[PDB]
Amino acid sequence: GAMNSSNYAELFNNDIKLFVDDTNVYRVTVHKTFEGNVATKAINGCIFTLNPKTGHLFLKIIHTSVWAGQKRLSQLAKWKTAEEVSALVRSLPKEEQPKQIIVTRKAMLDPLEVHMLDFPNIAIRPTELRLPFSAAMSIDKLSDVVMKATEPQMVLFNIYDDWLDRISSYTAFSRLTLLLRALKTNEESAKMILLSDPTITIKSYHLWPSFTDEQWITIESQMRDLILTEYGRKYNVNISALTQTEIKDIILGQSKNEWRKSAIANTLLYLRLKNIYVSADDFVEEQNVYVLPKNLLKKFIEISDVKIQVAAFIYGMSAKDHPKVKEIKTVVLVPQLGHVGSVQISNIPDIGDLPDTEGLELLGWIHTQTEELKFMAASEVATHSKLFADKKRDCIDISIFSTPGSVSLSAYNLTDEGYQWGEENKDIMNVLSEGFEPTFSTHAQLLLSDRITGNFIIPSGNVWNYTFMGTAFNQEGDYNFKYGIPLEFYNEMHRPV
Repeated sequence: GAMNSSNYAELFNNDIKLFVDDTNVYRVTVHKTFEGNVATKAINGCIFTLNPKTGHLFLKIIHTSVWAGQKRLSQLAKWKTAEEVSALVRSLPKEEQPKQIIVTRKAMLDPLEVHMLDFPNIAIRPTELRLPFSAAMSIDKLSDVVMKATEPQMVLFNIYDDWLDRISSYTAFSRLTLLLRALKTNEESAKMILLSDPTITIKSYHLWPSFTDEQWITIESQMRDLILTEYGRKYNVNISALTQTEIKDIILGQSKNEWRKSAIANTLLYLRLKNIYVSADDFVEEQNVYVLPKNLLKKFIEISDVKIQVAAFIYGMSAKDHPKVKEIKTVVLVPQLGHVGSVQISNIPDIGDLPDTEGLELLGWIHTQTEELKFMAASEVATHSKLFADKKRDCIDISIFSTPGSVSLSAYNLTDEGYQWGEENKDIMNVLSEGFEPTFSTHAQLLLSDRITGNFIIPSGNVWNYTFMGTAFNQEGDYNFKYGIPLEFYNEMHRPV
């Protein structure tokens, strides 16, 4: 079973996998020796070994000393790669050793297999993707250490920089392959994109410029721009006639202790409440005004996670002479399978059987996130459309962004463009947002208030976080509910036995 954009999803599950690229192993330069005579001398190379989940790059620098008088070097390069890749795997603890080792080029299959025979439960996979890992030398920081290299040496790198603090692995790898593919297409223009307004620089310990979550999107857009542009020259067919999958395919080449650590991290989320910022755009008196109880914010934060998104539904009502003042009365925590940058949410809850629900109107949904945007993220838009396209479109999106020291609330409505675009993308996941617009959503007037106080509705089963219980999570489920205090993200009732 080869790998293509079909099983592209599996790359990021909890099974260690390594990519191997050997395009950059055997390299030479047309260099003039003393006399002035021209001839190709061999220069340092490297093995592009990449764990796509954690972003760990095991770049093995291949010094030119190894090509010492060897015959037929290009043939040997494939066996010296297999040798070193094998050597690597064997040095990792049995827990860190991968399930699959995906090679970028067919010619690298056999050599690796031969050296990995005593490792049968470690598969050696080919790829029907012609990934842009060949352009790993574009990265000056890498290209440098390889040339700088004076002797054979194993150099470690993180290729996602610090992205994984904000976005998922899935989305991280996307951004990566997009960058590398751009460089592979037109290196100068690709770099020009990354290296304009020098106000945004690249840190020492980083390979990439320090863009904001908002800046990153424009960058990626400019990358797709640059890539599709020059695919509409090699085949010069009209680019604006591609279906999403085609665009996606063009870019690809078609410890119980770890648990208790992030749990502790969440016990500190409540501290971020001592500095609260509420997104204030310009508002018209024709707009509704949503007042959010501060206790409902305080608690929602406390039960949320530092990375993984936590979402819930919001209910409320109005008062005499002003239906435009929407009071949030209840937050409904529902069975959900959260991720990083997205959240799988179950259907709108059946709270009719509960008391005091009489008269409550569904205001929309509230959720947390790791990114920092002035607009609904592609994921949000997608989730919002699946939720309220048919039901109730005047629903709002209360987006909570949290970071050490402060929280940041924002309310959004979704234009008919957004709802419509959210349908034709039931589930896309990021860095391929061809059709996405920041103006898909507009600001909704939100106010926090310790002048009113709301309550919670929880699943009658008490559990709501199925992130670690994915198998026992029915999204179409017909769940029953009840009032009660919601539990923490890493509550011992949320962990797999």
